[PDB]
Amino acid sequence: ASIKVIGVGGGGNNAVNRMIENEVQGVEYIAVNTDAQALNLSKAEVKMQIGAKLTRGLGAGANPEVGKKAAEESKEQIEEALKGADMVFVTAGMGGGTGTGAAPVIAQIAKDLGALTVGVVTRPFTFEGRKRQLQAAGGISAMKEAVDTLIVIPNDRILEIVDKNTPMLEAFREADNVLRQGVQGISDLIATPGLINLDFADVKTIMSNKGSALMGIGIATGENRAAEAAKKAISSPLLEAAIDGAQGVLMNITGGTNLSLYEVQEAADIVASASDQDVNMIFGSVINENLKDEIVVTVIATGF
Amino acid sequence: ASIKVIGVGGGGNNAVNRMIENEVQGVEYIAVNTDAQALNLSKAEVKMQIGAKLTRGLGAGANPEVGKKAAEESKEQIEEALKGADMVFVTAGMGGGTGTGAAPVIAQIAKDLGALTVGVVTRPFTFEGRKRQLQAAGGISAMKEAVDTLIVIPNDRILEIVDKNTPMLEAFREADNVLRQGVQGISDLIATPGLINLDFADVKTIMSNKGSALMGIGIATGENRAAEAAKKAISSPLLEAAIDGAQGVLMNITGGTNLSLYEVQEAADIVASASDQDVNMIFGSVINENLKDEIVVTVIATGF
Repeated sequence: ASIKVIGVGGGGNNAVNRMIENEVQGVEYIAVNTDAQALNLSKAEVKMQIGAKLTRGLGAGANPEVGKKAAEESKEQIEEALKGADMVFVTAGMGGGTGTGAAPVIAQIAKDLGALTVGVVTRPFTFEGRKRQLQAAGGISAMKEAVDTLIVIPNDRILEIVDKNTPMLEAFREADNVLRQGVQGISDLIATPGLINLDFADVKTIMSNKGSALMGIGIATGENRAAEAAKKAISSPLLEAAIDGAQGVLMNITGGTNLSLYEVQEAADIVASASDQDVNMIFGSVINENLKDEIVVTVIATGF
Repeated sequence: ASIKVIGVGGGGNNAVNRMIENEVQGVEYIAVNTDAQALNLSKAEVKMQIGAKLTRGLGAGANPEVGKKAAEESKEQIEEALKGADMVFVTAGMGGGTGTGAAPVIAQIAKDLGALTVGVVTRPFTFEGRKRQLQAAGGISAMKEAVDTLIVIPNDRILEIVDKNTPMLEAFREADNVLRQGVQGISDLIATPGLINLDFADVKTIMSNKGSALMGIGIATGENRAAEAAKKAISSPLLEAAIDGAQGVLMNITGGTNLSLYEVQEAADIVASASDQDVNMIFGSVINENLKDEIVVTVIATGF
């Protein structure tokens, strides 16, 4: 499949950088921004400055209507960058001017090109202030109408996972990495050979015109790791609701070379038992040799 | 010498990235910003978020007084990052909130630590608008009082050099690269073995408490290249004034392996003839093997 990951605005650009840094296979990267400096820091080969006439490379401020207009200014160039894609991941931090306003435009473009369009976006941390929070909710509504499936990750839940003395800059970097795992959790199953892959059509049945979706991540080491990562994924603080409310579930279990098929099934089993009995569930597994005795379960719940 | 290059705000962060990309030797990189996304895109090992309480990682807006206050919030951490430096290059695009306001604070910190403090900053392009232009001039005055030498590069002059159809995003990337060449033109002579190096004390005599400075860059290929690069450097559109107004001049001539000592002298000679008869002039040369038949002359004129 031709898969494109388009990172919109600061947060989205960082997610794309995290993916490049982690050598995610089988995807093309596009970095999009109204801020030319941010964009020139991007490791992506395709760097798309949007709303050059409107913003002059200076960014959108915090106004999402400016981000929207900048994307509208650059419709034709966004179209050209996305032509040929079978699947487009639109990734963004919601709350600011560019992500919140430009991401929904770009998602709708991807859709109008016939791509399976998956949004993977964050709600901002509470410490970013109340206006960012409200703007984000508006962007999330707008995104919902423009994508096939929209994964929303609340950044405040990251803080319930990480060390309480995690500095602000590292908290932001953790959110980039969650966005990365939301994209890569799906993509790797279609596009990276591992232990169990999925056909694009399986993923599509789960994501196509489904609306709201959630993500849980579970990490565990050593004995009982498969059961524990699974139980941790399905109870992840990242989950805004329980996965039994979902029409579809996708599970990715990623491990090192000691990951076994019976471990994958036992994770799958736990996830299936947690899901609706009439869920459509699919799952796969890939190997990352940097992992030793710890595995990672990522669960995407679609169609709430 | 312990040399630190501290890039402040978007433009400054990009300059530091350009240096890292070009494997500049013998310097430590610090990336500084109020915008946590930009900063997390930086390739520098030391990433310093300033004004975390004041700005929440959201940036300074376009208000330089916010950049100033953010730096003031983080004085202690800026001090800790700069301790031990013999020379500090503070690099920034002037015009916006963070560079314009934070850079002068950081320069004065470097000075109060005993560093030879060289500012290398740009005036913004006219297309960035009139307010950015005015703010920039204010920042440049503020910087002048805080550094030993302040190199100012007008971005609009880049446009007189590059192709008229150069896209906006690439114009910005060209300004980053000019800032890079202003830093690296000095640093390489002290810190990278080549054909003729300078002692730190020579450079210091030229830069210390000198105030305003200018830069010219000349590039030429093949026959007569040394004479031509030199004549092009001394007549560079980047120069806001003629170099004969300077108390000091530094020349760096960089070439591939066919660069000769007699070529270096003949460049030096041209630059000396263009300078005041009572200039203090110093010069050096280094080799970059990616250069074939083209050489690069960079001239820094100090003490106007």
